[PDB]
Amino acid sequence: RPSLSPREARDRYLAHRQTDAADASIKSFRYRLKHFVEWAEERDITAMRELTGWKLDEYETFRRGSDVSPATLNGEMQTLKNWLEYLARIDVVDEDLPEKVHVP
Repeated sequence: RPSLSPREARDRYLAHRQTDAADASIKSFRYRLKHFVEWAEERDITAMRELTGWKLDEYETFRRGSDVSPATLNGEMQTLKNWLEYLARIDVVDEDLPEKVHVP
């Protein structure tokens, strides 16, 4: 039923974690997800529920094509994974989506 755009979902998640995470962790989450929000918006993804295993794989490959180190990429995908778990809990995305996130 509920629907959130990438930006809305990103802001919601950061506020949600703004209770059990240090300021630096929130910033890290913000920096990591910033790449996803811009990518999703440019790819015309207007609602997080629109995400699929294919789109997630496209994103992973896109990031793998950047100048980021494997260690940095892993932490980025892990945050992406935790983000989707949160959204799945609040009915914003399909319950079987977070599992489709590949964390190298």
